[PDB]
Amino acid sequence: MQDPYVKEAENLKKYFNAGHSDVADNGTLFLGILKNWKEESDRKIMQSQIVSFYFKLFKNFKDDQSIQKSVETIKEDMNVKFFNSNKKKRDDFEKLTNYSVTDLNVQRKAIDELIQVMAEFSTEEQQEGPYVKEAENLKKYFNAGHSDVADNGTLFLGILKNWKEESDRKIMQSQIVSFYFKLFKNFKDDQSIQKSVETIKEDMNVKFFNSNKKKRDDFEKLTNYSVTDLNVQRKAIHELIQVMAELSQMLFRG
Amino acid sequence: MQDPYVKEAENLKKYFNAGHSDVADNGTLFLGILKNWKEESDRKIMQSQIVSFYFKLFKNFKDDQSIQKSVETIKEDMNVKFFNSNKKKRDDFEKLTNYSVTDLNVQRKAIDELIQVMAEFSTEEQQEGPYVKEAENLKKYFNAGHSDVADNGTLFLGILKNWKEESDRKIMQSQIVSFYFKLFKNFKDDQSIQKSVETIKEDMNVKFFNSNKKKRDDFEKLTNYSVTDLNVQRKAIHELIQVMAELSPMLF
Repeated sequence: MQDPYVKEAENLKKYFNAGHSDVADNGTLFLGILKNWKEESDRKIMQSQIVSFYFKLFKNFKDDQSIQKSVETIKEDMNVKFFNSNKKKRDDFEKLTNYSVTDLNVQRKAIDELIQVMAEFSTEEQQEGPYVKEAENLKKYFNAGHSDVADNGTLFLGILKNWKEESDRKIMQSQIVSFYFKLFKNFKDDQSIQKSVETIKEDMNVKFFNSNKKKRDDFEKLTNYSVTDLNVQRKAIHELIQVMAELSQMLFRG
Repeated sequence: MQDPYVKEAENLKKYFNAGHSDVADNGTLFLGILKNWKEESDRKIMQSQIVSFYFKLFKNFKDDQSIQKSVETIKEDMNVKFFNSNKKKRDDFEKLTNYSVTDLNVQRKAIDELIQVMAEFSTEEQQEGPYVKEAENLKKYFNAGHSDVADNGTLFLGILKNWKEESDRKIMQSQIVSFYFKLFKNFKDDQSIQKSVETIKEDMNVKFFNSNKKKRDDFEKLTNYSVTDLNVQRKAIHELIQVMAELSPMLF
């Protein structure tokens, strides 16, 4: 498509001076990584990250009067193109991108479902073996068996059952994986559990990316871009239009 | 002092269009809250937060070529004015603002030192009673009594000792309390420990702010501003100069 979003996206570009030089340097943020992937299931893994990225960015502009309107327009158009007008999807997505990685309850509930989430990645058949031993250690280290964690509603498993198409599952999985990696990163120092973490991490890296390293790299590269870096924001605003496409006297207003 | 940075701060103000209207609305971010406080000890509590805020904000500009230089200039000058050229201080401050609230290890080590941190709080007269029972529950719930938590030195205790002046201790305490409130926020839902948290949370609110509600509100109002909001950033860049002026001074 190409009609409403393009005008607003153009306004954004000038508001942040996204067309300058400083931003036209240091390679691209998203476009490049988007090219290395043609399979649809793949692009969704990357796109899911890029969309959640922009939504985070847009949320910082929601109050700016001069640009707000353009943002709501781009935001909704994106919402339609990406989720294909499926509200139930956009909802589960947002529900995933909004869980707090810090809430002690959420952390424990995540660790609980870890093993079943680990199983659901297998687009077909992908054994038990290793990880399960470590995932079991986690489940007890955090008491993820108690009624505090095993009470009402699930974090991931439920949202995961609502989606059978692969392309779809990838969108949700992309978020669930980036979530776990962010969680594991907080345990990296804890002696009692670190080993198990690396093991779970690595095994998850294999199952989800199908041992493809270039993919796991491009994935991590996306999840590590800082949403706060002024430079990153501008270069993001820059590429917005092209990203919307393949998804089918200084700065700030004079 | 008032000469170098002022030039840079002016650059900032224009780079972000901070003298516009949209930013000159919704009151003020810092200036207002800064006026409500004249005692030095108090202003430090507020300033500690305002400075940590600006440092967080400057960090997002470090790469921007057009404005970076100005930032380093303002950053340094601010470092001088606020800590009064005392490096050991600025270091301990930054060491405090940089601890990760998420690191499972840091959380546990913090929970351990909680009680002692609670003590050294009052300017002098301190007792027990209330919180201590809950803080104890905390220490066990997180196994903060284990031998491995009291490792690699201390998070707060150590830094709290290097400082005896009140004005100073506040700068460090402001951050330590904002840290614990952030940490406690991650426990609000945990049924088994929630209650104890509210108790410790409140009692801490009392001892640090001395039951002064307007103070606690202005503190929380500072800690909660989002560093990411484009509007807030721009408003903060505007008030930069004035703000610089008033600176002189079982689970596991």
